[PDB]
Amino acid sequence: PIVQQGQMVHQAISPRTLNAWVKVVAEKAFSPEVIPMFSALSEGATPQDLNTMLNTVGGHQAAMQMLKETINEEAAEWDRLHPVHAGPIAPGQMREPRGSDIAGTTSTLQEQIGWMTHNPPIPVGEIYKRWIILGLNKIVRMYSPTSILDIRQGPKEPFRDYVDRFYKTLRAEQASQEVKNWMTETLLVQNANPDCKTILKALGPGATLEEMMTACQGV
Amino acid sequence: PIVQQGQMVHQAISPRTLNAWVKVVAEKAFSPEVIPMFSALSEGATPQDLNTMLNTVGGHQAAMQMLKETINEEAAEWDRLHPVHAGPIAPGQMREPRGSDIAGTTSTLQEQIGWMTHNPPIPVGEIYKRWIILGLNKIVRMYSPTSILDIRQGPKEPFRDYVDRFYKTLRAEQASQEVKNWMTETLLVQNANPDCKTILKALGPGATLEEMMTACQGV
Amino acid sequence: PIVQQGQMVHQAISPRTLNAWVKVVAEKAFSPEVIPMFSALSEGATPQDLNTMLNTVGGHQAAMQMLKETINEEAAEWDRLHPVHAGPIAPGQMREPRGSDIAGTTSTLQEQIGWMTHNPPIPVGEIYKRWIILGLNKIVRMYSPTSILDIRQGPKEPFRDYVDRFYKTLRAEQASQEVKNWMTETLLVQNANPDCKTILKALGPGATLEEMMTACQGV
Amino acid sequence: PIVQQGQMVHQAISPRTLNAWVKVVAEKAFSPEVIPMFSALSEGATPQDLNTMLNTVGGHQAAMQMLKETINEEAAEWDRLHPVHAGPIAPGQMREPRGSDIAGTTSTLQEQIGWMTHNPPIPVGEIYKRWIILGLNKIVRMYSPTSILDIRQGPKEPFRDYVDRFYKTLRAEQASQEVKNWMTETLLVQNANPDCKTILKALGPGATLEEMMTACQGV
Amino acid sequence: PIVQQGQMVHQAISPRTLNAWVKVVAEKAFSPEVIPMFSALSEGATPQDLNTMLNTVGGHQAAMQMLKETINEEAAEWDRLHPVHAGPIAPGQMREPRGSDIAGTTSTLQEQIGWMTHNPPIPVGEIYKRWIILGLNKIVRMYSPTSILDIRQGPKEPFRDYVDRFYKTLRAEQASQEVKNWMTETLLVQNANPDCKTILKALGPGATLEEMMTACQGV
Amino acid sequence: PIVQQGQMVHQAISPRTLNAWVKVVAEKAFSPEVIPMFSALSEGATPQDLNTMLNTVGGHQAAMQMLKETINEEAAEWDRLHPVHAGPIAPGQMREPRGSDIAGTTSTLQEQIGWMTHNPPIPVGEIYKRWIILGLNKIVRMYSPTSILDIRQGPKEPFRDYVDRFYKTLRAEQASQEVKNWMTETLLVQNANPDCKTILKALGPGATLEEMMTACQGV
Ligand SMILES: [Cl-]
Ligand SMILES: [Cl-]
Ligand SMILES: [Cl-]
Ligand SMILES: [Cl-]
Ligand SMILES: [Cl-]
Ligand SMILES: [Cl-]
Ligand SMILES: [Cl-]
Ligand SMILES: [Cl-]
Ligand SMILES: [Cl-]
Ligand SMILES: [Cl-]
Ligand SMILES: [Cl-]
Ligand SMILES: [Cl-]
Ligand SMILES: [Cl-]
Ligand SMILES: [Cl-]
Ligand SMILES: [Cl-]
Ligand SMILES: [Cl-]
Ligand SMILES: [Cl-]
Ligand SMILES: [Cl-]
Ligand SMILES: [Cl-]
Ligand SMILES: [Cl-]
Ligand SMILES: [Cl-]
Ligand SMILES: [Cl-]
Ligand SMILES: [Cl-]
Ligand SMILES: [Cl-]
Ligand SMILES: [Cl-]
Ligand SMILES: [Cl-]
Ligand SMILES: [Cl-]
Ligand SMILES: [Cl-]
Ligand SMILES: [Cl-]
Ligand SMILES: [Cl-]
Ligand SMILES: [Cl-]
Ligand SMILES: [Cl-]
Ligand SMILES: [Cl-]
Ligand SMILES: [Cl-]
Ligand SMILES: [Cl-]
Ligand SMILES: [Cl-]
Repeated sequence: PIVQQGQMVHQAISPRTLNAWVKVVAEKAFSPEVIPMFSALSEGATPQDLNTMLNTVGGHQAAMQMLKETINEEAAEWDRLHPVHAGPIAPGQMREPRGSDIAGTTSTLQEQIGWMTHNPPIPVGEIYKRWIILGLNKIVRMYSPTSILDIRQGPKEPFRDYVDRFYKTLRAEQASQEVKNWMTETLLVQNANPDCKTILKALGPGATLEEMMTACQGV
Repeated sequence: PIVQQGQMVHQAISPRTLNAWVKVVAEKAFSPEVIPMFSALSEGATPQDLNTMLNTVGGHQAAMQMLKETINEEAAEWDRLHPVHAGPIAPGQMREPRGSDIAGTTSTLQEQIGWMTHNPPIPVGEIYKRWIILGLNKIVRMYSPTSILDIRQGPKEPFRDYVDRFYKTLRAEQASQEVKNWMTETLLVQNANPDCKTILKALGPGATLEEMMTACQGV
Repeated sequence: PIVQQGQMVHQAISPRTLNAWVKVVAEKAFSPEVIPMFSALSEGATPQDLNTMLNTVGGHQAAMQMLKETINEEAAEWDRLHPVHAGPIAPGQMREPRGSDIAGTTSTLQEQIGWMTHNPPIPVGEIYKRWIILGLNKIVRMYSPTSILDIRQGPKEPFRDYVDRFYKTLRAEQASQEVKNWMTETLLVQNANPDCKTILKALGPGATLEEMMTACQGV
Repeated sequence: PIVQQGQMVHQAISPRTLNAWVKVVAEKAFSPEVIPMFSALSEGATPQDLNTMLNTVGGHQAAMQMLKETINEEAAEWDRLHPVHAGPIAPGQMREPRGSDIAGTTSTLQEQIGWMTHNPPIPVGEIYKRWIILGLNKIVRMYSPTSILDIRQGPKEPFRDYVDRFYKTLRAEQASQEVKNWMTETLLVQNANPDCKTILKALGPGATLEEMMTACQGV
Repeated sequence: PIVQQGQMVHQAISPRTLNAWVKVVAEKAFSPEVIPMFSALSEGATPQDLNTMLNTVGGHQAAMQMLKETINEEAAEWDRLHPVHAGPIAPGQMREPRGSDIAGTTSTLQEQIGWMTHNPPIPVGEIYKRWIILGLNKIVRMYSPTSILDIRQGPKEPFRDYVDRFYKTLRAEQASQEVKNWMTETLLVQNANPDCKTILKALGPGATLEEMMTACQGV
Repeated sequence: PIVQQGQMVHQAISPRTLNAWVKVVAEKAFSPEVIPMFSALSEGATPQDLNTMLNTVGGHQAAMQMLKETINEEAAEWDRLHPVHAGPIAPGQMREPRGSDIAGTTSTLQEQIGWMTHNPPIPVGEIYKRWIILGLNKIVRMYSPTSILDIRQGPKEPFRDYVDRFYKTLRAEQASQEVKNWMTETLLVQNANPDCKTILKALGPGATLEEMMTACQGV
């Protein structure tokens, strides 16, 4: 990656960053929290470091292939929006990146460093990471085994566990924020057990989650 | 985070900081000592690092949602107290942060660095951490299974263990310091077993905890 | 290795880089993901560091000997393409590297540093790593126990597992990218079980992997 | 903490310093060797780092409360010896610390850094650590289960084990150095078993511990 | 060791370098791969660091004594080839090292640093490491339990395992490279089982190891 | 410790140096290899760091007390050889250290840094470490359970194991180097089993250990 005196300098990906990413992939598969962890382990990463993290994953090659196809889609869109201009690269300049250059497959490390350190900067690492996180979200949604409509509180289930399952599945839903606002507004109280449901209905339409869980505590 | 020559510089969150936070969350849930540990693992953290630490938590999504609602409350209050002034941002200045900018959801990393390194500084990281610690305290209080009024010394319980339970629950109470002074002043001696209670009454109203535990040692 | 102020400086290979490489070799043998991991653990490595990583491998001496022979082939080709010019090395210059100099067996550490830090640079470390990765690919292909033509979906096998095996073996194939495009275009749908095969045929010749796996999900 | 070019600079407490302190507290309770370890893990620590180390301790809240009371005693004494002078803080100066400022509860991190880096320095971190180590010594003495007068050599106990127990308990005694000189001068030879006691009496009043243990070796 | 701005600076040997060397010695005894690992863990090491690594080895004191005798032989030879010149050391110079000075037993750390940082340099660390690696090779050869003449393929043994044993023992042989070329040229095909031996004879005298192992794959 | 631009700077003792020293003390007691490890973990250490390493040792308080007495002996001798001169310390100078100042009990950290960084330097850390290593050698010799005169080869014992035990005990002897030369010259061949003893007698008085162990290999 590249780390900030003021100047930005490049260093290799660390052994325990590699081992941490491999470990979390091997242990957690494609649970939603893997996406921030990835984004955490790839701060300021070049496309070479991102390809390094993706390639060190053994197994799950169906999901990794889907990730390849998503990356290729975003690269093709970048090529459509950024048409290349023919002409020799002048002294004191650098060529404009293509879709495959941001993906790190047709660009050297020195070119990526040059794009990322220029003023103004061309952040190929954050663009590539954006595409990767897009594909990862597609995979997390695709591998989720539950739907938010099926989360229903059991007759003896404590309210805290029901809310845990509900917002876990809701985190795996990854629909828009307004759709999630509606899901929280309707399904959570709607799909509670009769007692807790009655009490939550008695709370009112503008109750917070803290008040809702406090109301059904001893229940 | 940002680390201090004199100049403050930015670096990525470390792999063992991430793994340490994930580990302590997975092992200790929401015991009070998790709050300082968090504050320890996020020294000089940007809002991006704080969101990184919060998002890498799998499970406990009810508590994390309550934390989201608390953060949104504090952000709305910040917006109420700091009304934004319309006008183009002049060369040599930066826009004033909104509530969602301090929360890191509507501000880039460069903007957070700029606010945090300016003279005078706008410490968005410590404000956001303040809100987060507020919500975490709400969660710790909400998930505490015991009340300080129910802590009573057993007939054969050593005094040290009773004081341990008492001040553990008292730490989970998180009422004001004067209320805790009164709780220590009344309940501790009041709820001891008859023998130790008699001896502590014989000590006097101004005895220290060291003297109280010394008095009921062999007892 | 050599790490980037701007100037490139040299430091020793780290203990946990060594232990990480030894560990991944001992645990994963010659699975394809070992090649990027290697390339990850040897960023900016000198030929001395690469020889260090190769020599610390105990066992697998057949594969390591094959790697030696591949390295010698690439070195002989480098000598054929780069004939050495006789003459004394002038003050302010350095000799041009031979095949064995890039392989680190006839060149000192100071010579490798000098080649790698000169302007223009002679990247002996990346050339040697290129040869090493070539031989490693030969070994990975040679030790693969399965062929892509034998990957067939079971009558009760979920489609995701079948695609996992398919693209794992395909990753071990390491034929050209167009040949792999044809393999994906023909064998994947061709070798599915009758039900999923019928549905995929109904999808159309231009369906993505995401659409194909979505179609055979409940199936 | 603050680490030494010449200038003293501040950095956050490290994850493995935190985990090391938490681990040693969880494993060793309040054995005497915990006090140097603490002092080792808090070299150059600010009051914020010391409060961080104390607050991350879960359980043992009786001892931690006693530590709070000791710290408050030392702070009150500091306030008695250092009366505050009223007046506005002049440009180029900083206010003088109170007892609670050294304890880190009423002083910001910037104020602690300013006191610790000024010439002449006001070492609030070493003063606070001094108070903390005082309270920790009180706790170690209070939780010691044995008294030095009860350490007596068994009829078949090797002399080395007896001396081990003796100086362990003596380390837990923490009386003045002259009192410990007398304890070593009298009890050690006095409380040995009859044979070893006779031989040590035959050694003479000025024998070293090496000579004493050599004399009762084969015995 | 000493690590490279440009200037070479000295630092202490790291705890995990020590623990790594102790661990690999305790686990792998004197397998050939211990020699590169050693050379890896002692890059740029002073004679003091090398003596540190050798002295921390508990047990195997026969091999360590043999290593002492080899080091003394090489030191005596260095003294024979480099006779010392009598005379006072002039201001701006340093004495020439003896055999025991390179071995670190009669030279201080400052003298070793001075020799290693001078221009032109006297690399006492690499000379001492050269002697140490010589003795280590003698020990590895002496503790090898097998001879290359006894490696014979079993009637049901896969060819890959036979080549593994063959080149393992060959690595333990450590004869000259031409002798090893002859051993590979004769014994490998000569000592294979009848079927594989017939096929390898049918391959021809100029076949690579890759072709030889490919020929006897299904066999 | 203090680490070398050129200038020597001070930093705190590291958590894994502490944990490494505590671990090796807990696992290996007082085997000879603990002394170099100690000397390895305390390179450039101040007297405060050395006292830190000694004080963190729990248990073995008999040996630690003997170490205290040895340190006090060496300090008293230093005071006898270096009489203190009365007079005020002039501006631009520092007081000369006493025995207890080198031991770190009557000198602050700043005084130790000042002595260690002055030109010419007063290396109080290496003097204190010298005394500590002296006492540690006394303890290692005192706790050795075997004498070199009792090491005798068994009738079926391989020669390598016998030499291992012999030089282990010899390392624990710690007599002068000429006495050890005589012990190797006489006892090793003298105390071998009859067969190996006959063969070694047939070797001659000037045989190396390599030749001696080679002679009794198959025997
Ligand atoms: Cl995996
Ligand atoms: Cl370009
Ligand atoms: Cl662009
Ligand atoms: Cl963009
Ligand atoms: Cl509940
Ligand atoms: Cl569920
Ligand atoms: Cl969790
Ligand atoms: Cl702005
Ligand atoms: Cl503001
Ligand atoms: Cl503010
Ligand atoms: Cl008690
Ligand atoms: Cl309780
Ligand atoms: Cl292996
Ligand atoms: Cl040259
Ligand atoms: Cl060239
Ligand atoms: Cl090239
Ligand atoms: Cl499926
Ligand atoms: Cl398969
Ligand atoms: Cl604890
Ligand atoms: Cl002030
Ligand atoms: Cl003051
Ligand atoms: Cl003071
Ligand atoms: Cl004894
Ligand atoms: Cl006891
Ligand atoms: Cl060992
Ligand atoms: Cl000299
Ligand atoms: Cl020389
Ligand atoms: Cl030389
Ligand atoms: Cl085979
Ligand atoms: Cl074998
Ligand atoms: Cl111990
Ligand atoms: Cl002074
Ligand atoms: Cl002196
Ligand atoms: Cl001296
Ligand atoms: Cl033997
Ligand atoms: Cl023995």
